[PDB]
Amino acid sequence: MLIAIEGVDGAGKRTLVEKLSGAFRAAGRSVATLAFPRYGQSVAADIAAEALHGEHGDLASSVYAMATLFALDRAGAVHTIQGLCRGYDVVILDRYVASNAAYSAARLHENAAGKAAAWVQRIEFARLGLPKPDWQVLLAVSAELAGERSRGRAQRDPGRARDNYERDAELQQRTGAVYAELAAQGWGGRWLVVGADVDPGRLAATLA
Amino acid sequence: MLIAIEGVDGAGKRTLVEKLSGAFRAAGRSVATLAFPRYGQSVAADIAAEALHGEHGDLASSVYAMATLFALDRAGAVHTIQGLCRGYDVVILDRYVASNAAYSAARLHENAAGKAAAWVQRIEFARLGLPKPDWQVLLAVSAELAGERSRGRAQRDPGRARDNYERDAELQQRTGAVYAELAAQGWGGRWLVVGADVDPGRLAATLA
Ligand SMILES: Cc1cn([C@H]2C[C@H](O)[C@@H](COP(=O)(O)O)O2)c(=O)[nH]c1=O
Ligand SMILES: Cc1cn([C@H]2C[C@H](O)[C@@H](COP(=O)(O)O)O2)c(=O)[nH]c1=O
Ligand SMILES: [Mg+2]
Ligand SMILES: [Mg+2]
Repeated sequence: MLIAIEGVDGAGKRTLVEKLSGAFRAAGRSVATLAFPRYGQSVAADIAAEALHGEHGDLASSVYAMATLFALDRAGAVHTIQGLCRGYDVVILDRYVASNAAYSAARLHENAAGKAAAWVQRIEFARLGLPKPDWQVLLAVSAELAGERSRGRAQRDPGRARDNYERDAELQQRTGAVYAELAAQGWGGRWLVVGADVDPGRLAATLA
Repeated sequence: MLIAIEGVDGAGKRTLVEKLSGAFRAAGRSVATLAFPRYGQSVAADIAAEALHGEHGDLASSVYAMATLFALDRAGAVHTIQGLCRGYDVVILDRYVASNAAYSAARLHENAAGKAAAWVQRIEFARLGLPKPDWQVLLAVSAELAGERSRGRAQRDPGRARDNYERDAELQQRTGAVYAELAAQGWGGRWLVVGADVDPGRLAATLA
């Protein structure tokens, strides 16, 4: 079973992955996790991150260039994902293809039924062959609270300063809205919308 | 020995590679060739090409995004290049790293000592580990004649319509000028500047 955890920056995805993995293991299932972007393991992922921190000329100014880099990062992980799915009972991803649809549409002020989301579908699932997730869990949180978490992280960790997307409050708001639409539309597969107070044990039961 | 053939679009590079390969083989040396972008064998190369033909939103509008895609294409060929160099006496490339420096600098109206060329050096040779060529042969041709060849190709081949770069006469002119500077500076290694009437036999002897 392939599960992807989605949501805006600072929504609490990393923590939910930890809790969810614990719940599944407590139920006797083997779990493997992977986070995108694969910082350090992908040139594409690293250049993308660096561009969001002000490097690489005009790269970050292109919405499709950024989307392509994140897609190329995942392209390099296709075999790894397939291998994990046949080796473990559950594979949980901290961000996946939907992140590209949500952020790209939001940067272009488009909705889930727009051009960018359709492009992501065509490129990542059909062309690159990335498997569609069995479940996509949207950790919905107020744009205000998520932004507060991102700012707090930068304050206590010099290695986690905010990037261009995180500094854009309006973009984060629009991204959250597109995510809600993607979930309602069942984009890329079935979705579940949860809040910060979701119970890991029952969520795992729902996904199982 | 690693040799890269450089020059603007329609300069006659593909033909020179054929003639040069023949000369080396006539001298008893084993030869292997590779052309960049690796159309069909690289997602990065294909998306780059498609962007130059009007697809993928705002991707082509970013100079660094295009450069990154061509660099990622080469990154996926590092092992292939190293393998060919230890398996054959001579390895000839139809375009290599210098193409990225020349075209990127030209799109930004910069010279060979500018920011873009320096970025290509840092990213491709140092960071990606691409081997520096023993020789880089600049097939210098009048911008007018090269443009005529590109237009003629599109006229007789529906599968070879010109792309955004080829349709930009001024860009082609500036690229030729940056190439001349790169050669004079010995950027990335030693260069040889030749014309359309260069003798394949003697050129091969010079490179040998
Ligand atoms: C994985 C992924 C992330 N992003 C984003 C959202 C984040 O603001 C930024 C880096 O992700 P991160 O916050 O998970 O480290 O890039 C995309 O736009 N597309 C993608 O496919
Ligand atoms: C290989 C390569 C090509 N290019 C260009 C020059 C050509 O106009 C275009 C496609 O190359 P081609 O003419 O050899 O098919 O992309 C770069 O800008 N950087 C590179 O690294
Ligand atoms: Mg982030
Ligand atoms: Mg061309």
